[PDB]
Amino acid sequence: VRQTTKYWVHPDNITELKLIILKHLPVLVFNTNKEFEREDSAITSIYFDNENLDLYYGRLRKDEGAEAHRLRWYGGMSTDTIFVERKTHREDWTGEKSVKARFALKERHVNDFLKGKYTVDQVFAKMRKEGKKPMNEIENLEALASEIQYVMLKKKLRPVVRSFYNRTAFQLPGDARVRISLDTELTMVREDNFDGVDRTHKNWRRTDIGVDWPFKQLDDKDICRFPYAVLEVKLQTQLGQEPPEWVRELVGSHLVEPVPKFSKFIHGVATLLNDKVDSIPFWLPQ
Ligand SMILES: [Mn+2]
Ligand code: NA
Repeated sequence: VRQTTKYWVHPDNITELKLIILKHLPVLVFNTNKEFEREDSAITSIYFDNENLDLYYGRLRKDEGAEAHRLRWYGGMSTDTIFVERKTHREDWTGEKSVKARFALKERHVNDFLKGKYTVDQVFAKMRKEGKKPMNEIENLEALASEIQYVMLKKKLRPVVRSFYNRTAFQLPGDARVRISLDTELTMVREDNFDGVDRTHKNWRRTDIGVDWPFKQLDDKDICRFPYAVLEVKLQTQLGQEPPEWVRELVGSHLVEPVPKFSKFIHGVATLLNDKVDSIPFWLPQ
């Protein structure tokens, strides 16, 4: 039985919270000399929606099967691998869950793929020729890309909001019973053209910013700098036990404020496009 919960952490409690967590878990690193640079912690996602904000309202209401679509990259602007991600809301007898699916795309193919000029077959031609990944897994990836490309074209999606943050991952590899992520420098940026300003110049992302937080070059109206860190806890507790004593104590501690349905996508749209949306998540006024 796996649970996921989200919390806001005041800047005054970030360090104290870090010290607690690191008592129990390692931090993941991705360079072999175990050294890291500022940009290594960067995660950037470009969320797509259409002008009616269909996907936003779907996610807000938690419609069954409501999709969010985002193009994400890790690290700095030299990163060439772009993950095309689809997150799907599920509900049934057992309760709720989130289903994530993605496939990887070279940056230079992104625009062409989103316009349906670069086909899914063309997208995976090199992967098939290689013969490294099993055929069925490839077929299932292709099916995902076709579904995503279809919705992007059918629903006329375009870039709407960017989320940026630095993420620390606390995790003892080979033990997913407990996984914790702390997100700082959380920022949402406008990518839409709803006020007539062609922010991306028809690219899939703005190019007038990189990962250079705090992004002082942005107009005030194009950016929301989030005051708190966001803590996410991913539990896999072996039935029928309870979560570890240190985890349960933490979440209930004054250090963190639970915000059940929090979503960077929803927060960004509602804050940045506040005059446009007709419904607002419940962590915001009305
Ligand atoms: Mn999350
Ligand atoms: Na490229």
